[PDB]
Amino acid sequence: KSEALLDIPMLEQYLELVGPKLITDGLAVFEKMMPGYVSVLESNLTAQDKKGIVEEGHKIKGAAGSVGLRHLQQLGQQIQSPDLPAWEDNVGEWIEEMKEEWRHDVEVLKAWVAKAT
Ligand SMILES: [Zn+2]
Repeated sequence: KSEALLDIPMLEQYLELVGPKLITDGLAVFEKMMPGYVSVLESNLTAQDKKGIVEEGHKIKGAAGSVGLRHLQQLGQQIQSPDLPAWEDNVGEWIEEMKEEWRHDVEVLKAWVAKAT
């Protein structure tokens, strides 16, 4: 769903204040960097490197939010929050979930910008 995976209001504002090119430009940079980010999370997880997990989750949180991918930003926030009581149990699922869905979320943003312009 659009309203659920994307930050629609922020996106519509950017279309007006900046235009779609810088969005599609960011998207393209996001898409090429994600593979290495997920890998790093995956590796920090298996090595039981908490600080490492939290560092990469923050990085992805920042990157996703800049392009309006609200849902991925929300996952990165959880991954970077070890004060959450269920962090220990759930961090593995959040990372896997991110792994399986990031490309899909990117395809939804792309369709939206294409329709929105
Ligand atoms: Zn998800």
